[PDB]
Amino acid sequence: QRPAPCYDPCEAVLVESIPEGLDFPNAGNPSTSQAWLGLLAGAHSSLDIASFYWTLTNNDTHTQEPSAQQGEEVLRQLQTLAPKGVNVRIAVSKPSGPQPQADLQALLQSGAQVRMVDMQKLTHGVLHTKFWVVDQTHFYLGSANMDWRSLTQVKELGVVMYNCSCLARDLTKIFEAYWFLGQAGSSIPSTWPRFYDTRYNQETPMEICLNGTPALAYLASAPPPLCPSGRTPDLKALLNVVDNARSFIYVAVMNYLPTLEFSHPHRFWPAIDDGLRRATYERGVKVRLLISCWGHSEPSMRAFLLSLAALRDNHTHSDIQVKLFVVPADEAQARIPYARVNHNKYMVTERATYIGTSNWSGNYFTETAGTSLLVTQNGRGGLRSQLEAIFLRDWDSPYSHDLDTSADSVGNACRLLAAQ
Amino acid sequence: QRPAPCYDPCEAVLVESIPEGLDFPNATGNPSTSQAWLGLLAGAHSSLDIASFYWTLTNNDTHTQEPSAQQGEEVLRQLQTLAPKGVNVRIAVSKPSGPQPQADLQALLQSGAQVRMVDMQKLTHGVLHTKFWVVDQTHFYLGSANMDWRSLTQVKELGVVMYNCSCLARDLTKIFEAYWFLGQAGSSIPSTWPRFYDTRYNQETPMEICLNGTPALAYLASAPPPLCPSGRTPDLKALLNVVDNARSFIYVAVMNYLPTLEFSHPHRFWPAIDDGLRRATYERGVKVRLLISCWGHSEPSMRAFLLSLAALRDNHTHSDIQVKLFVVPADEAQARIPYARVNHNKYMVTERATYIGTSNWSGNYFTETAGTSLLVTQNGRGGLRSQLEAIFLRDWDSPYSHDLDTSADSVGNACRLLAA
Ligand SMILES: *[C@@H]1O[C@H](CO)[C@@H](O[C@@H]2O[C@H](CO)[C@@H](O[C@@H]3O[C@H](CO[C@H]4O[C@H](CO[C@@H]5O[C@H](CO)[C@@H](O)[C@H](O)[C@@H]5O)[C@@H](O)[C@H](O[C@@H]5O[C@H](CO)[C@@H](O)[C@H](O)[C@@H]5O)[C@@H]4O)[C@@H](O)[C@H](O[C@H]4O[C@H](CO)[C@@H](O)[C@H](O)[C@@H]4O)[C@@H]3O)[C@H](O)[C@H]2NC(C)=O)[C@H](O)[C@H]1NC(C)=O
Ligand SMILES: *[C@@H]1O[C@H](CO)[C@@H](O[C@@H]2O[C@H](CO)[C@@H](O[C@@H]3O[C@H](CO[C@H]4O[C@H](CO[C@H]5O[C@H](CO)[C@@H](O)[C@H](O)[C@@H]5O)[C@@H](O)[C@H](O[C@H]5O[C@H](CO)[C@@H](O)[C@H](O)[C@@H]5O)[C@@H]4O)[C@@H](O)[C@H](O[C@H]4O[C@H](CO)[C@@H](O)[C@H](O)[C@@H]4O)[C@@H]3O)[C@H](O)[C@H]2NC(C)=O)[C@H](O)[C@H]1NC(C)=O
Ligand SMILES: *[C@@H]1O[C@H](CO)[C@@H](O[C@@H]2O[C@H](CO)[C@@H](O)[C@H](O)[C@H]2NC(C)=O)[C@H](O)[C@H]1NC(C)=O
Ligand SMILES: *[C@@H]1O[C@H](CO)[C@@H](O[C@@H]2O[C@H](CO)[C@@H](O)[C@H](O)[C@H]2NC(C)=O)[C@H](O)[C@H]1NC(C)=O
Ligand SMILES: [Mn+2]
Ligand SMILES: [Mn+2]
Ligand SMILES: [Mn+2]
Ligand SMILES: [Mn+2]
Repeated sequence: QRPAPCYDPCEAVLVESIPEGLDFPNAGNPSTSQAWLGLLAGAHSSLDIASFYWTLTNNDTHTQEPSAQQGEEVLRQLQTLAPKGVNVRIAVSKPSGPQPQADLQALLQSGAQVRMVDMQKLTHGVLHTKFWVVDQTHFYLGSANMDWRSLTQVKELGVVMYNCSCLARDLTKIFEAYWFLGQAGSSIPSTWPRFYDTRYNQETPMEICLNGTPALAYLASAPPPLCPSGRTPDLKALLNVVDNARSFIYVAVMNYLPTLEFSHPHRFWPAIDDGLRRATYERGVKVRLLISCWGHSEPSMRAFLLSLAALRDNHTHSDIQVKLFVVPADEAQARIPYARVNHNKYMVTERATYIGTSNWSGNYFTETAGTSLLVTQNGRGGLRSQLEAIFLRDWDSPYSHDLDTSADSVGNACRLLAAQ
Repeated sequence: QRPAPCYDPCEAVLVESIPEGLDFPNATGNPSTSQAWLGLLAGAHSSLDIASFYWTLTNNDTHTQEPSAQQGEEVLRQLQTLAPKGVNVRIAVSKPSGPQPQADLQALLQSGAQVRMVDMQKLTHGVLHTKFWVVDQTHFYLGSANMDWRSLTQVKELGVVMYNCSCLARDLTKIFEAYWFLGQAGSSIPSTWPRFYDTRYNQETPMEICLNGTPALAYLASAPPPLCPSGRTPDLKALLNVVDNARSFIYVAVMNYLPTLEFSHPHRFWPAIDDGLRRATYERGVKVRLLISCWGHSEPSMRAFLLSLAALRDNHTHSDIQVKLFVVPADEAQARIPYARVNHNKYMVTERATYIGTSNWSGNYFTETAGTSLLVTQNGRGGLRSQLEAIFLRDWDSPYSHDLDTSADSVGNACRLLAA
C-alpha cells in the first residue's frame, strides 16, 4: 500500500531575500540571489520555471536603482543556458492587459521555450506559483517572483531541495500541467492522463533521506481543476497541518483574508479561519499569525485579524496572537513601485513544515495556481527547527507590530493600522 | 402537493415577565406570563399538555420567604383545579441530575394530573429543556418561562400565546407526544418514529394560517435530531434559514450564546450559528444586533467569542455586528433569591421573519437537548414581527443594555462577561 521510498541524498536549505536596510542584530541563510545563481551555474540538462511575472531589470520597472543589479545578473545568467544546451521551459501567467515582456523576449532569443498560461480563461484565476526545477534533481519553491525587487527590496522565504530527483520529478508533474495549458487551444481535461498522477500525497508521503535522517515529504497543488489522481489539494494539505498541531501554529503570510476576494457578490470563506479557531479552542494550540502590511494591503483584513486576536482566554487556553510585519522605507525606497513588504508564505508547527506560494485567501485554493511542500521529520535541529527560528526572529523583531500600534510610528505606509 | 391550509382564526400575543424594579418609561400592551397562564387555565375544558424542564412554583420549593412567589403559588393552585374538573392534564418533565423533592408534581398527581419524567440524559445525553403548554388542542404557550414562581416576578421572559389555532396546536402536540412516549418506563428512541408523529408543516411547506386577520406562514421546529420524525424541521435548520434569508437586519436576544458543545471533554468548537451571522454581515451587509444576558452564573468563556463577533464592524465592507449585554439589576435582597435577576429571552427577528425558541444558542441545544421554536413569516407592515422588533429595540436602547467595554462595577448586578 505504501509507495516506493526515495534513495536520493536530499538536502534542504531555507533561502531568504532580506531587503536593503532591514537588520537583525545577532541572528544567517544563503540569499535567494546566491541560491539562484548557484542553481544556474550548475544547470547542465534542464530548467523548468513556473512564474507569475518577469521584471528582472531597471528598464522593466522604469527605475534607475543600483539594487536592481542582482536581478539583472540573474537574467544575464538565464540567457547563457539554452546556448550551452540546457532545455529551458518557462510557464508564465497571462497578464491582465497589454504589457511588454522584455525578459521573456530576451530568453526566447537565447533559445529558451516560453508559454503564457491563460488561467483567467481556464479557472478565473492566475498562474501565481513560483518554482524552479533544475536537471530533474534540484528545485526552488517559495515566495520570490522573477523580479529584481524579489532579491533586494522585498522579504522572501523559499526552500532549495538539492540532490532529490524523486521529489524534483514529482514537482515536474505540476509544471507539465502548466506547460500543457500554455498551448493554443488548451482546455482543462475532464481527466488528466496517468503520467500527471502521483503516489506521493497526504495519505502516503514520499519517504526521503533529508540531511541524513528519514523524513516524509509531499507536494500539494492548486487549483482543483489542475489536480490529477493522487495529488493532494493545497487547501487539504494546509488544513491537515493546522488540524494535527498539538502545541503551536506559527503562520507568516503576506495576506490573510477569510473571503473569496474581488467577488461580486462578496463571499465569506472560513476554511482556514475555522481551522485556527478549532485548533486554539479544542486543543489549546498557541497560534501566532504574522501578517505583512504595506500601502497595498486590503483594508478589510484588519477587522478579520481583530476578530481572531479577540480569542485569547487564560481559562479555556484559547491563545491566538496577531502581529503586522512592516518593512521600513526611506524616501528613495518609497519611490520603487511595489517594494518594501514581506512576501513570505509559510507555516510551522511543533511537528510539521508547510512552505507555500499562495496567500491565505479563498481564490488561491479555488481558482489560482499554487504549490506547497509539506515535510515531517522525527527529531530536533532540522528544517522545521530552522523555519521556527526564522518565524521567531521576525515575530520578536522591531518590524512586527500589535494591531493597536499607531500607523504613524511603523516606518512605512500600513493600511491595517489606525491613526491611534 | 402543498398541504391543507388552516381555517382557524389564529391570534398571537407576545407575553413577557418583567422582573420587579425593571422599568421602561412610555414603552407595555403585552399581558404578563402570569396573566396569560391564568387565562389559559381558567378557559381549559378538555386537555392541558405541558413540556417542562423543572417545577418550583412555591416559596417552599426554593427555601425562600418572598411575597413575589405569590403569582407562582396561584398558578399551582389553579393547575390543581383542572383534573378534578375533568381536564386531561399531561406533564412531561426533565429527569433531574440528582435526587430532588418534587412537591409541585406530587400535588398535581394527587389532583389527578398525569406526570412522566423523561430521562433525556440516558436517551440523548441531554435534558428536556422545552417549555410549552397546549390547551384544549386549540391554544399554546411557547417561550422561555419555566414552571417557576421566579419566571413570573424575578426574571425576564419572552413567549408567545397562539389562541384559536387548533391546526398548529395539534402540530405542537405531535412534539409533546414524543416526550410523553419517552417518559414511559422501558422507552427507547425508535429507529423510525411511527407516521402519527410525522408533520406536513415545515420549512419547505409551512402552514398557511390566518394570523390576526391576514395570511401568514407558520411552522414548529424541534430538537434534538433523534426526536425528529419525517417532515419535522430541525430547530438548527429553521434558525439558520432565518439568518441565511435576512437581507436588512438580524436582532437576536438570547440568554447564552456560545459557539461550542458546552461542558464537552475534550472541548468542541461549534461555529454553525457563528459562521451564519459572519456570512450574513459580510456577504449581504446584514446589520446584526446580539443582545446577550449577563449575571453571576454567565460562563466566562462567552466574552472572547462575543468580542470576536464585535470586531466585525467596518464601514467599507458594510460588515456591522454589534453586541450588548442585558443585565437585570439586583439589590442585596433580590441577590438572595436563588437563580433570579436575569433575562431568559430566546428569540430572533429580521426584516421578514419571527423566530421564538426555548433553547440558548450553544451546540448542546441542537444535538442532545430538547427544544421547540415557532417560525412565522407574514407579508405586510406591522404584525407579530413588528411587535417583537419593538421589544428588542426597547431592551437594546434601555439603560439595562451595556457595551462589552462597560465596567463590571456599573451594571447593577454581578456580570462575568465584563472586564471591569
Ligand atoms: C393579535 O390579536 C391579539 C388578540 O386580540 C392581540 O392581543 C391583544 O392586544 C391588546 C392590545 O394591546 C391587549 O389589550 C391590552 O392589554 C394590556 C394588558 O392588560 C392586562 O394587564 C393590565 C395591567 O395589570 C396590572 O398590572 C399589575 C402588575 O403591574 C397586576 O398585578 C394587576 O393585574 C394590574 O391590574 C390589566 O389592567 C388588564 O386588565 C384589563 O383592565 C381593563 C381596564 O383598563 C378592564 O377593562 C379589564 O379588566 C381588562 O382585562 C389585563 O390583565 C392593557 O395594558 C391594555 O390596556 C390599555 O390599553 C387600552 C387600549 O389598547 C386602553 O383602553 C386601556 O385604558 C389601557 O390604557 C389593553 O387592554 C390584549 O390584552 C391582547 N389580547 C390578549 C387575549 O392577550 C394582538 O396584539 C394582535 N396582534 C397584532 C399584531 O395586531
Ligand atoms: C541540510 O544540508 C544543507 C546542505 O549542506 C545545509 O545547508 C547549508 O547550510 C550551511 C550552514 O550549516 C551553509 O554554510 C554557511 O553558508 C553561508 C554562506 O553564505 C553565503 O554568503 C556569504 C556572505 O554573503 C555576503 O557577503 C559577501 C562578502 O564578501 C558578499 O560577497 C556577498 O555578495 C553577500 O553580500 C559568503 O561568505 C559565502 O561565501 C562562501 O561560501 C561559498 C559557498 O557557499 C563559496 O563559494 C565562497 O567562496 C565563500 O567561501 C556564501 O556565498 C555562510 O555565511 C556560513 O558562514 C560560516 O562561517 C562564518 C565565518 O566564516 C560564521 O560566522 C558562520 O557562523 C558560519 O559557520 C556557512 O558557510 C551552506 O551555505 C548551506 N549549503 C547550501 C548548499 O546552501 C542545511 O542547513 C542542512 N539543514 C539542516 C542540518 O537542518
Ligand atoms: C549534492 O550532491 C553533490 C554530489 O553529486 C555534492 O557535491 C559533492 O560535495 C562533496 C562535499 O563538498 C564533495 O566531496 C564532492 O567532491 C562533490 N561532488 C561534486 C560532483 O561536486 C553536493 O555537495 C550535494 N549538494 C548538497 C547541497 O548537499
Ligand atoms: C378566540 O375565540 C373566541 C371565540 O371562540 C373569542 O371569544 C369571543 O370574543 C368575541 C369578542 O371579539 C365575543 O364576540 C364573544 O363573546 C367571545 N366568545 C366566547 C365564546 O368567549 C376570543 O376572543 C378569540 N381570541 C382570543 C385571543 O381568545
Ligand atoms: Mn502534520
Ligand atoms: Mn486547493
Ligand atoms: Mn425567512
Ligand atoms: Mn436541531
